[PDB]
Amino acid sequence: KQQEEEAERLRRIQEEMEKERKRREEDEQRRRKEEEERRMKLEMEAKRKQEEEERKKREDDEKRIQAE
Repeated sequence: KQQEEEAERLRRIQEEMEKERKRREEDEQRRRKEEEERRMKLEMEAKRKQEEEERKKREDDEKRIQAE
């Protein structure tokens, strides 16, 4: 048991923690990206829904053109 030996042990522990911290950061970034992608998909669906509503309105206007 020596102070120098302890320091070496302490150094290894610090390195392991850094790797874990990096992994967490990477995971967080992935989660953020995933959330962004999901939001984009939701927005895209909304746009389609809006487009569909407009199409129905346009169709209705045409029908009353001559009573088809």
